[PDB]
Amino acid sequence: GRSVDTMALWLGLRAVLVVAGLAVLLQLIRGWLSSKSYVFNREEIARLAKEHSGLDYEVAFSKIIVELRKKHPGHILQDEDLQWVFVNAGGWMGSMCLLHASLTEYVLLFGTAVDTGGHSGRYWAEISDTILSGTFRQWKEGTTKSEIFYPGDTIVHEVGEATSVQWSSGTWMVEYGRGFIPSTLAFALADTIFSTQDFLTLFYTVKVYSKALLLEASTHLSQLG
Amino acid sequence: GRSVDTMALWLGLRAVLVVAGLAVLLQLIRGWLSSKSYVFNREEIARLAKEHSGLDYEVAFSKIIVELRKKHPGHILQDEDLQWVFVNAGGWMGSMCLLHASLTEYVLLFGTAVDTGGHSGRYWAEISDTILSGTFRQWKEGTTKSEIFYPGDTIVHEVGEATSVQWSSGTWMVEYGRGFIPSTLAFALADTIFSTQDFLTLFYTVKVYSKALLLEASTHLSQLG
Amino acid sequence: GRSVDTMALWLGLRAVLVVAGLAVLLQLIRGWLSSKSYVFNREEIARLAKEHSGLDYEVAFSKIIVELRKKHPGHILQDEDLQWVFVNAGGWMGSMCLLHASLTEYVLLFGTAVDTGGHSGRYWAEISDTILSGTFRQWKEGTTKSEIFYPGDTIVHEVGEATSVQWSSGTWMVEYGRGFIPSTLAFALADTIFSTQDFLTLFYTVKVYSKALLLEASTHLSQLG
Ligand SMILES: CC(=O)[C@H]1CC[C@H]2[C@@H]3CCC4=CC(=O)CC[C@]4(C)[C@H]3CC[C@]12C
Ligand SMILES: CC(=O)[C@H]1CC[C@H]2[C@@H]3CCC4=CC(=O)CC[C@]4(C)[C@H]3CC[C@]12C
Ligand SMILES: CC(=O)[C@H]1CC[C@H]2[C@@H]3CCC4=CC(=O)CC[C@]4(C)[C@H]3CC[C@]12C
Repeated sequence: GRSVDTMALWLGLRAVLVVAGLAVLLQLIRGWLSSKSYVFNREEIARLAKEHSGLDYEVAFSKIIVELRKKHPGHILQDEDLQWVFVNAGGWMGSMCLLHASLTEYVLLFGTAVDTGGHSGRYWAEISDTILSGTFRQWKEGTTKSEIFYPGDTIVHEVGEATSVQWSSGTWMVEYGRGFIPSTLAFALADTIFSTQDFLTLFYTVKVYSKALLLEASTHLSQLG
Repeated sequence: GRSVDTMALWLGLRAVLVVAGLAVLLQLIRGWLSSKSYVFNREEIARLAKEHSGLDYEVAFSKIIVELRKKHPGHILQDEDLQWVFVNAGGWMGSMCLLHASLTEYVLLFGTAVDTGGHSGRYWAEISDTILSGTFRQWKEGTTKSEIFYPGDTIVHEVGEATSVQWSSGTWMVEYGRGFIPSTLAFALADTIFSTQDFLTLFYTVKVYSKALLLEASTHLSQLG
Repeated sequence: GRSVDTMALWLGLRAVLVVAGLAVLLQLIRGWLSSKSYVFNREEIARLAKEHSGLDYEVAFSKIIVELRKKHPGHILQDEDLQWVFVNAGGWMGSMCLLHASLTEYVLLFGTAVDTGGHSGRYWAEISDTILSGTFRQWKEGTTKSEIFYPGDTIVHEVGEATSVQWSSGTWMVEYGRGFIPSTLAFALADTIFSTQDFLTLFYTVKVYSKALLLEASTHLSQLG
């Protein structure tokens, strides 16, 4: 009767429990043992973005791209491959311009011209965002209160951390990611597959990632000869 | 090692790339060669909605429905088949009252009593919305700035265009769509299937579409005899 | 030609129609005949939350938990099993602290530190929320206008009802659910499966539900001996 249904429900919940737990365990295993070849560091990107956060954000964009090319030649996409692509993920909607991407790092410009918010995602990568313009509200797991960050602040989304994120219209920022970057892709594409159905945006997203990987491989080949 | 994983990732990304690209190509093929039998035009609907946008939006609703019935008898649903149905799509939530729908056109009242926003969808159809009340912020692909539209303005979502859309509470509008209307359905229903699980709302949505199609077929039969 | 495509579309829409309708019918059948063993009632929970809604919401949380333990020993989770877990559902993002859960009832603290909103869900359960802090805007199906509720108000989400819900940052409330509780799970988890990909949050959610079920079974066993 009622006790039987309760027991059956508990059995099914324990099934879902062990499945989810082993998925998390495999995420931890794949991420921890993942490669860690690093061309940038988050403090360098943050300091560079904070220096230009008082400028108009598009002027800051240009100055940051020029400086990053100067300091890391062979690791930033050429002008012809720069493109604003919508990002729909975790219930929020923004847009990105990818500058660099490999198995273990990425650098991009990110922001939004609408008010939006949702789930940050949870993955084996450390993400850092330095605000050029607007506001970034972050709400961490396990708390009932959130915090608002302003131009020149850096927000660090730690490995394995989940937060709610919310951005006001006109919020633009410089983002650096470090860790097992492919493990973000399921989060990065899910709203496209299951909500927006925007397959041209998926095309753009995988296209720029593949171009960034090809650039990195080409630079590696040139550095070995 | 790391180069092997990079190459494998690039191969998988190229796979996803060609799949998405051929899906887009098939969307273009199906839409371009789709039928184009047109009973309305977007300028007619826009001018009629703009004329009544200074009225209370529900008075405007009634006056617009009466005028559309007068000008296109046999192509607007009867009072008994008018119903407000929630629409959950692309991360936003509004509601619609379908007035007309065929393979190639639709006319509906649309809006929201909550603040909401998300992805517009991308499909082979030209959508036009004339605001009776509230505000419509549109953020186009490839730009970092958005624009706000007010009562009496018409917003045109062009064929193959993707935007972010955001509406304030109390935003109501008259919508006309033209193109390959079935190709919108995947976008129109996805949040229901994968987010809200609201199967009665799905029932309502397909029910009213089928009634509008039956009306159109009946009028076609009467016009041939 | 065009008539053939119209007829085929109508046939497919009728297929989707009967599938959705029979799913709704099965929802009604399973829910109506579901068990109704009740330990709480919504008026008791609402009056207790309203009494403390003038306090700081975290003080209210503590006072409500203490009183519920005093009045229903053996039916509230111990301090060690209290945990704030994100809830991503219907396009909105909040967080919960589960206090009690069985096949037929649940009690939890719920709210959000970000501005958010979306679909309430539609299921065979009566949900009641009493606001301790913030604002709760509710937009019912079939209307073009919404209503805002304030601290001390109770909002009743009726069985089979669908609404849009919207909460401002800092909104916290005491929630009681009564009916066929498992039938909410598909709504409660869908955004996790198809949007956020946050499997650790899924792990937490099924874990606390299973602990609440085990507590209820243990109390039942002690009451029989
Ligand atoms: C804004 C945000 O949450 C970040 C976190 C991980 C980031 C993704 C990381 C992987 C990736 C690499 C690319 O080359 C395209 C952009 C994407 C898809 C990034 C888009 C923005 C994401 C989703
Ligand atoms: C508001 C909006 O984005 C529009 C764009 C395409 C529109 C859909 C077009 C197809 C359709 C026809 C119907 O008969 C029901 C409503 C729907 C499902 C429309 C709902 C509102 C949509 C989704
Ligand atoms: C806020 C809200 O919509 C409520 C309606 C039904 C509620 C769910 C009911 C079932 C359930 C029981 C649990 O033990 C964990 C929390 C959940 C998953 C509840 C989370 C909050 C929900 C989703």
